[PDB]
Amino acid sequence: SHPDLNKLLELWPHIQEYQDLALKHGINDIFQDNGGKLLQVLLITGLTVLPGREGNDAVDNAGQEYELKSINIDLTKGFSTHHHMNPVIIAKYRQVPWIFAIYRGIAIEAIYRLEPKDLEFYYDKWERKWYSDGHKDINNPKIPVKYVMEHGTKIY
Amino acid sequence: SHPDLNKLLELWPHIQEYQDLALKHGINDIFQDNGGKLLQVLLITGLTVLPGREGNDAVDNAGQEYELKSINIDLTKGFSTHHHMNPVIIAKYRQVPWIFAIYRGIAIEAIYRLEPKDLEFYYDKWERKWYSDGHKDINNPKIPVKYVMEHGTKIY
Ligand SMILES: [Mg+2]
Ligand SMILES: [Mg+2]
Repeated sequence: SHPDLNKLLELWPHIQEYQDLALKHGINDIFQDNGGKLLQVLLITGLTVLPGREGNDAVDNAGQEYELKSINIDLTKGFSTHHHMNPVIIAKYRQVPWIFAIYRGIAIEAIYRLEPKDLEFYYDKWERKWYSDGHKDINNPKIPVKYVMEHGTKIY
Repeated sequence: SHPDLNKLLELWPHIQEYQDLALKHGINDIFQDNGGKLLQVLLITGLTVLPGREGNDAVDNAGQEYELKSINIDLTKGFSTHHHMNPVIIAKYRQVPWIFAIYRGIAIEAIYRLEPKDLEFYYDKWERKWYSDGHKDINNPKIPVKYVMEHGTKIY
């Protein structure tokens, strides 16, 4: 018997509880694909995760679907969007608001929401580009956190 | 009503405390690559995880390096090894004992240990096949959970 194993005995009851709660909200393994993270935003925002692959993310009770980006303010300063961006992708992203999650570690610090118009400045640009470069795709253009803090609504 | 959120806030301090525990043992994110699972193995077992290189996965305080393998008994039933198996990789293997972590969900279920002599059976079989196949790298052969249980010393 030692210090840590006592910490595992002590803490584990709650961890199993956190996982149970994660299953109810559709997340099998909190220790895998940032499940332990995606859940905070879900619980914090009353949203529901959509299966599929990597198209539309969450959806509320009203059925309004959402796009959902996450960032670790300790490591990055812009959100990923799509490594292969063309006018079809952009055509889809301009129909649903995006939920931006800002984590510092595994802990959530803030959450903003940009409406389709609030990202328009980026859509019309990434599109005018796709043409100029000669029908060439953009490799994961990034939206600056500064941009989202100044344009979106802070939900958390 | 805010049923589940209030719950999240209730469980989080222990989750955070659990994350701190993991960092001490060189795991930056519990919600990544089974961060919260490998920890159970490290605390119960007392092993230290070796960085990306150094081949072997863990070591103890005595300096004994080990090969650490894990599986979700819910999903798979045989531990993977190496996708490019060959006499050189096998040579790497014969040198150290293997720790076998059997997970059932986000929680360990049992932990076993094999001495090279115990995997001797599988190494020879592979080496021979690598050759009789005209020098071909065996694609990730596996070890049945039934074997490690019949032949290994249960540490947990
Ligand atoms: Mg998306
Ligand atoms: Mg290997």
